[PDB]
Amino acid sequence: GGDNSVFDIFELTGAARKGSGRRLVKGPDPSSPAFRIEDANLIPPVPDDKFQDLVDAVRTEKGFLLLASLRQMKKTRGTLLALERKDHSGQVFSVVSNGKAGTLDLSLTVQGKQHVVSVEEALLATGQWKSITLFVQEDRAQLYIDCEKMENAELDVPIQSVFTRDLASIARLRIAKGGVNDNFQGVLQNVRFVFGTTPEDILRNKGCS
Repeated sequence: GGDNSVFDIFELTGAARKGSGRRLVKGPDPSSPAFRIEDANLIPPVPDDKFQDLVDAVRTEKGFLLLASLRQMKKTRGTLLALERKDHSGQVFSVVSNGKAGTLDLSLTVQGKQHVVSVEEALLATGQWKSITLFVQEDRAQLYIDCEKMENAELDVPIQSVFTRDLASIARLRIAKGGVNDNFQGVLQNVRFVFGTTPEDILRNKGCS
């Protein structure tokens, strides 16, 4: 894309610098840190200014590409990221690797109503490294798992419905944290939003990292 088109969430949080809530370990990418989650509550939020730039990119594109590498404990339901209200009253968006259901769940809360959909046949919690590419556009979600599998789902509302002009003033982006007892268990690496590019381009670059 153009200006501010790649957002690496762990870099933005400063998690690599701050010794709290994780252990730095190896991952598929030999050139970047990987994060074994210990206490997700202690991993800093994305700063407000950075988050508002992300929000504006999503609202502009009417969607996003989200890349992540994960090594998740079997049969666990683990939040990849969530947008949490600063008043502690709940989340407005999350992406959960649901190892209890074998799905990737996408939740949006708009106008007081929670809407959740499962991308089915997306068993990501295997105790082994997996790479995903999630492409959300309008009310459509398409998930590519490693370089072998595509699974799709339809959202009840367009993705941009949640991503408002002043969202950063009322909510924060948290990594690996969400729900009740749904913090991520395992390791994450290279959790990145990418704009102005297609899954086709990512997968040929072998973003099946």
